[PDB]
Amino acid sequence: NSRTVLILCGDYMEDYEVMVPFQALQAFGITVHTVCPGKKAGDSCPTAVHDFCGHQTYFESRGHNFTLNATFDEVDLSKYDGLVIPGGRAPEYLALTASVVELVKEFSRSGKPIASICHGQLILAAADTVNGRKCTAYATVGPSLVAAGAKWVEPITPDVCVVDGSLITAATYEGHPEFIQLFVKALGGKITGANKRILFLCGDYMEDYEVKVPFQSLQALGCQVDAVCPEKKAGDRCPTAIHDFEGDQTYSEKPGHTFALTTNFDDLVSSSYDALVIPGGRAPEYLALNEHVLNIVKEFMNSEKPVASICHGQQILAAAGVLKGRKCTAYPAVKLNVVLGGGTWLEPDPIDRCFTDGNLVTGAAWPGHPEFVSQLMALLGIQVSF
Amino acid sequence: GQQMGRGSMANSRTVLILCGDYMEDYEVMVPFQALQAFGITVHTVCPGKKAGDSCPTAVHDFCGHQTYFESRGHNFTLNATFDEVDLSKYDGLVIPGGRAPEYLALTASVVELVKEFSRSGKPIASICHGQLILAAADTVNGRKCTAYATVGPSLVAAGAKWVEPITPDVCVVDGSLITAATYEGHPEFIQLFVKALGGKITGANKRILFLCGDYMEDYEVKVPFQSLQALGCQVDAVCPEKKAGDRCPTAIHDFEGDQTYSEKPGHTFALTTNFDDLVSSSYDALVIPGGRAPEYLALNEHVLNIVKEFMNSEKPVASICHGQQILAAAGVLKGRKCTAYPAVKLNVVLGGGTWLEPDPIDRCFTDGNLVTGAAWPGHPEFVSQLMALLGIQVSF
Amino acid sequence: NSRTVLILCGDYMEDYEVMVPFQALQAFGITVHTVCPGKKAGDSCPTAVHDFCGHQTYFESRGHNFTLNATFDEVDLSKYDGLVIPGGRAPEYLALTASVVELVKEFSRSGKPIASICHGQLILAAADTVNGRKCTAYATVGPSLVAAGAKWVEPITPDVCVVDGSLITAATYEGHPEFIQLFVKALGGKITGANKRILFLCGDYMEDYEVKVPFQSLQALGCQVDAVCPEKKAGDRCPTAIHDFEGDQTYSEKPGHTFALTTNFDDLVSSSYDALVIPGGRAPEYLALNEHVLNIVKEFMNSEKPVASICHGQQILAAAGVLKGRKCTAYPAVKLNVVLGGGTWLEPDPIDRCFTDGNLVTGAAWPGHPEFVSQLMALLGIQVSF
Repeated sequence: NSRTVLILCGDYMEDYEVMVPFQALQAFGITVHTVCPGKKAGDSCPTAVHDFCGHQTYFESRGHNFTLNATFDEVDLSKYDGLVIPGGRAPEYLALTASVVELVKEFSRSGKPIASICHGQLILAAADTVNGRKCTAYATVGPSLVAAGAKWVEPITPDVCVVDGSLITAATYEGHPEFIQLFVKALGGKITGANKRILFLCGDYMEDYEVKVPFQSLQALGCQVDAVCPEKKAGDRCPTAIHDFEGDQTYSEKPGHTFALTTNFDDLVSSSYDALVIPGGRAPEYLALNEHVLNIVKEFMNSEKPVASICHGQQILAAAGVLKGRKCTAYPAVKLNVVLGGGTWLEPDPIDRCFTDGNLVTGAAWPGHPEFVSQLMALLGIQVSF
Repeated sequence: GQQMGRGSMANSRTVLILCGDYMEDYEVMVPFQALQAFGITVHTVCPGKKAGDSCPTAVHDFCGHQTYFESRGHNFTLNATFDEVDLSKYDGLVIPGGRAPEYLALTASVVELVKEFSRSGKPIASICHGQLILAAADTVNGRKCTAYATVGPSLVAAGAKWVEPITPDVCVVDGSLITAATYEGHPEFIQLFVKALGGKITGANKRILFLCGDYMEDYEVKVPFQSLQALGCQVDAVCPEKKAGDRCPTAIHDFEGDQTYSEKPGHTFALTTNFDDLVSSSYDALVIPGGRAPEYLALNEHVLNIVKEFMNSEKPVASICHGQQILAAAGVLKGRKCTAYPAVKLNVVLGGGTWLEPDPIDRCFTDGNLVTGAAWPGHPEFVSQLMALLGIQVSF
Repeated sequence: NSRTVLILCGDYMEDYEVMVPFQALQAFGITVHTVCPGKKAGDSCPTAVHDFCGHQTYFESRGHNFTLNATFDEVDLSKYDGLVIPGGRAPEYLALTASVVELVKEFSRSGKPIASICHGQLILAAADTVNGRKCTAYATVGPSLVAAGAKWVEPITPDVCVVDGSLITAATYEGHPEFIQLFVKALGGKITGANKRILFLCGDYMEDYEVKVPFQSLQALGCQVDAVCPEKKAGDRCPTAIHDFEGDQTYSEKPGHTFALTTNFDDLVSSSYDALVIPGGRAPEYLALNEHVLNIVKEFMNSEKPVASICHGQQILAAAGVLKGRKCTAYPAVKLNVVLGGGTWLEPDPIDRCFTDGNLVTGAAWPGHPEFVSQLMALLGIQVSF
């Protein structure tokens, strides 16, 4: 009934490509270990934000530091049911690290599932494990996979995934939902109950992980997931903020990935949605002022549909007056808004704790994604069974 | 550093600023330096930190999006230690905004401090997000107050008579409680606090012009400009080829361990009058911020002409840091005495001037009509010496 | 017959204005030493990237850290034939360091050549060594030079250079080609065979040094050098990336100087050039997918004309199929591409070593520009003789 999965990490792997699988898979009940050659449990890796700005290739800036939870030197490969390889700029050097090539060789000859995304596939080409195997990758990776005897599948769109028995591949983090889903299925997983429409209340400078990880995690299960922002329409984008904890008395801020909205705020019917999700960051403080944002929250809470809100997301719940006589957590500073909103505080120590009060699920910040999503799934009647 | 018990004199005051990591860089530095220029001793504390430690600050600006964006501002060095504060010694409390208030508001020792200060009745001036701490200290029930618009629901839930800020410069006073929405309200915010402190301003019916440019230093424009507006001066800012409501990007210059200063983007700065409509003889004084604008401004003939016009008629001219490149190039420093950013001693000496060593770095000097400072730490003496030339006084 | 040259460095000196002469002059056979007061050999200076973006003056971001190879305190000036002084924001504080003014004064009295660029000339004003001498500089440096008695030449375009006897000046890094050439001449050097046409295959996020250093070194020799990028015209620009080694397991990335293309990609005829150069960075991975790019590379390789590729540029050669049975080095990660493209790997140890195999020169990364450009010159019949 359970699984354990290894993620092969390195310096400047793409932030989304490690974090989404890492937390979506934990949310689904699987144990996940992260390793990097040369590093031990509790070391960190810098990450890359790869995005487009209309140049002929992607731009890069720094993402959240990513703290490993395991020690590469001590990994016993027989304890793992599958392997995940994030993209970004880590694979190109990990592909030349003898200890990584050996690990990947060994894991591939066991026949266990390997899910590899974007530049990840370079490590597979170096390990010579793709001969006669069908696979996609970031388009610039295709020549090397071709030269390694792969059956290359040109990614006609950025969300393309390929499955070839135990080999799962994707081109970019845009393919995360099908990529993760195909990997869960490869592990023997069966997903039930995912026929749900979910709405995300987004805004500018919401937190980069706190929108993308729950959004993709729920898509991977099979949910129809929509993202709205007042005054914007489908295909408009929201800048995002990366909040990290770099030793000051509060978090740091830098730009994250831009995030594509999918539907029109004015067009929305709340009745057609099964649940609401509220990312944190700096959008909730201003969304908390929009009446139509408050009306939507009031409708869900009234009708006892699941509402999941994380971190600063609870500022909109408090301002809507829907926290009265309710129990919830939030970012520690947002305890002010919870208590002032008539709510009872649940203490987020450690900061990845999440809580359920009837139809309301709350978390405190991005480390809490596994619990946040898991507890949302329980309210939605979604199960992953092995 | 300041003489730390000076505000105890009868004609003076001591004010405490409640600081924290990622407080808004203007909302700490402008009252920190304006209040000193007005003859007030100011202490700065952060919970869990001591005198001499420093706090990161946030630069909060708008850029076309639905809420502000942020980058790092100047590091701010504390001059007092939080857990040795004797509250009974302070006549006033200032609370900056930015990202510090939300966590300070959940710090028990900070809430204890604002409660205790609140029941004393002495003036509290809180700006932008600072007001979150007041909500948490429960000190606003039935009191009139404004704040950044997003601090609204909290103030209301704490029983405030909330005043939605219609424009970003809105300020509210309810007895000794003074509140502003954003730094755009600094001039009135600071004026109202000075007044609540018993301060009386005389002589401030003056017109003052700032010679601005791209990548001028962020504090060296903002601080003198808003300090002078807080006195009730009409202050205008011009840049060649730009007009009213155009903006200049600014540079944050700080010292971070290398043999010279580092540079990062600062806040954008709005010019107030057209470069070409301006009538320079209608101004009482000239101010020249530093940074990297002066080196290119020093090549503009209209800029040099305005400089010669003021020095000619012996009107007050205040220049700081690199500003003195413009003066040197204008030929107007010949036989004159001044300081500058240390590097700019080259320009001063080459311009026939006599060098006044900026030691310590916050020292400013006056030679007749000419006030000069070396860098942004010198703003208290810099605005003080310009006030004394203009006949402006703040009296307690 | 050789020459030893000193470069007077400081913190926040302009990245191009130290690196370009540092590496061109070594390529030309000259020994170059780099010093900064208060620092010893093996210490580093931060650098500034000064670029234009439509504001009324330049903007600044951080460039590559620069490692000094000599110790200021230990300089014996009678052993240097020439002196170079980079611009940026270092000269303004350098000009008030008494040991720096003394050094320049002593050097100037000897009548030996001094090349000073941009803001560099502030130190000359401070040293009072410009009275009656014809010089240019960055426009904002004019009044100081005039006040020091200079015969000022207002730079009308950013590439203006002036030579007055042993004094060579330039206004900006746009003037590097003539600036460097004039300095080589002042040292008694004679350049022969540089009447060649060279084509740089450029792209977005190519590496900042890897385009600029080889490009401007080739121009300083007298070569006509064109730069092209798919879908772009003469006058278009590419953003560049700065890759530096800052203690992580792979390089960091930050924006570099934007680079102007000189000629239209679509009109281009490959046969009208004598040689090809390919910079590294992140452009090669995407350029390797462009058919016309690969056609240009096959034409040069087939006709056996000199081809010089550095770092990641070899991704393009490899995809072109032209590394089959060839010998070459590349950025270490790029070995995957070399081997999979049928090449024989040459270990770039030390990292600044370059290799020639017939018409093909390869280097591993920017530290290798001295040998990269030296070996290209050898194939083109270009020489610098003293």
